[PDB]
Amino acid sequence: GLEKTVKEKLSFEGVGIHTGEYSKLIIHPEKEGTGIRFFKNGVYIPARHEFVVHTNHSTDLGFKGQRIKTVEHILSVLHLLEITNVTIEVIGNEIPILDGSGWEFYEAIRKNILNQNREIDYFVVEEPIIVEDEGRLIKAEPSDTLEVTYEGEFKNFLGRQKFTFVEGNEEEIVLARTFAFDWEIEHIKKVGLGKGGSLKNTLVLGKDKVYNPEGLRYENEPVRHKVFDLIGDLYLLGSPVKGKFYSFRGGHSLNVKLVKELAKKQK
Amino acid sequence: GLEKTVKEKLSFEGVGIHTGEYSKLIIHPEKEGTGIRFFKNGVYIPARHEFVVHTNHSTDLGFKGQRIKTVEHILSVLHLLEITNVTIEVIGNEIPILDGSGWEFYEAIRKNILNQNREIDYFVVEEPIIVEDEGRLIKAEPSDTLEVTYEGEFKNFLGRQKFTFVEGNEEEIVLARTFAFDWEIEHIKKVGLGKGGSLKNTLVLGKDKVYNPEGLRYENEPVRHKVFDLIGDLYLLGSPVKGKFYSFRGGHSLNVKLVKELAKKQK
Ligand SMILES: CCCCCCCOc1cccc(C(=O)O)c1
Ligand SMILES: CCCCCCCOc1cccc(C(=O)O)c1
Ligand SMILES: [Cl-]
Ligand SMILES: [Zn+2]
Ligand SMILES: [Zn+2]
Ligand SMILES: [Zn+2]
Ligand SMILES: [Zn+2]
Ligand SMILES: [Zn+2]
Repeated sequence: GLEKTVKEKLSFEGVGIHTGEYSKLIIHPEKEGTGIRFFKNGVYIPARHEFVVHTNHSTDLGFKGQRIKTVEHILSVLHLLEITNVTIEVIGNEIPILDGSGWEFYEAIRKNILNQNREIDYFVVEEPIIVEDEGRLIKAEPSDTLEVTYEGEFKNFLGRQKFTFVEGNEEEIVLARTFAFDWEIEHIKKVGLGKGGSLKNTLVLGKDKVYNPEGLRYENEPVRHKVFDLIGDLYLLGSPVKGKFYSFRGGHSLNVKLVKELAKKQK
Repeated sequence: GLEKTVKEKLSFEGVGIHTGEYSKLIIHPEKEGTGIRFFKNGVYIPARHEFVVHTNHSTDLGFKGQRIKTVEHILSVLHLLEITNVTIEVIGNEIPILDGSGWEFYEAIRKNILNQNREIDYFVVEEPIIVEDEGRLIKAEPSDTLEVTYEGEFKNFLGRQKFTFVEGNEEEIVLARTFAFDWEIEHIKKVGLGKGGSLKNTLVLGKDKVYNPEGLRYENEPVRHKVFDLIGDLYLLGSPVKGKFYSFRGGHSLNVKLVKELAKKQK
């Protein structure tokens, strides 16, 4: 397809799920070939793997002393809509989490796409590749269309779940919310994170219960969310991706590791 | 002691722990013999047991179609400081929870006490009384000073703990925050409550862990808070109380039941 940008600037504000501080982003249009980049305190941070500075509990980008936490969701939405040229100005030190999914981002951006003149130069997976890490594993291989499957093995009532995204089913994942198990909340808060978390932006699961009064949007919302996360991290390759991926218990760390190795192979 | 009121209007505001709505209080000075009462939408609601309408998860009052939720903390502070004549005007449906303790209420009211021209007519427990409820038990008996002990038998790391308040040690209980076990969060939310709860106003305990990063102010903060709640519920007797109390696993429901039976015996 053609490269895209936004008809007019779009802005979102709220709290960062980790910083707990006010956060707001403004998406501005950019000419062809610009790519996706963030702007914070005078510094431009390209949405690329080389600028990753943290992958525990979120994917954070940094450059010249300026860091932006949790870019996975806004990037996932941009990847799914194939938005290729925009400048995301950031107020605060993290992207607003909103309700924990990509819904608000998706609905707003979707109705404001602007086709540009230049066919997209996709990052095409050319050969099979596999990165592993303590049971966790992610595999990628050639495909004319983006296809992402996430398989989880949970230690709670969820047990083993599996979900697969294919082009055209964007709406099956942009609603999946961020999630966390009660037994990991203590740790997250202890290490200086999750300061903005709440039942309003996070699905909290117990060994055999869902804390949120609204329950799950889908019986497999967690794995749908993981697919969403992976699509966001994959966009750090620099351009829309075309390949088939299968992630088994993967996380941001493994996702980024995969992205870096795919990049080395000069696809 | 002499009856007391505040020197001038005092105001407080914030989210209610249950309604999740923003509320505001205005404590108005009153003359001798007025008593403690709330005021909402033109209606006066005496801080007395006959007006209790709910005791699950909070003590709520109502009269003529006007309801005010969670009056136990402000009433406890007023009881401890012996404020006997004031009108608590509430713009909203619940008393602000603030940090979950009585600290802010205590600090402000304590610096604005106005002794009045009348000796307090204390509610004096005349004879021993006991109220029970499936394992839970509260005992009351004659005493020249207000003495309140609470014993908890918790199903988590807290185990069996005990705490005793005696006159003069007010500062040992006005800081103890509201608490709840993680296993009851799901329930509270599903029954339309705790809409304004968070780790900022609630101490969340697990089977053997404290979720809040700040931890506990006291190894027995929970029983201290239970003592604080009971002293608040006892003020529903209509006037400062003189008696020795022992509560084993009590809650608002059992507290109010004790108050009602004590009032019947006109003890
Ligand atoms: C891997 C992503 C982890 C995101 C952690 C979000 C923090 O969890 C919470 C849930 C509910 C309430 C609170 C609170 O502080 O009241 C915090
Ligand atoms: C004694 C009655 C207490 C009622 C409050 C229950 C505590 O609720 C929460 C705690 C932490 C986070 C949340 C949230 O919604 O993120 C809600
Ligand atoms: Cl209930
Ligand atoms: Zn701007
Ligand atoms: Zn961690
Ligand atoms: Zn995510
Ligand atoms: Zn209940
Ligand atoms: Zn309380």
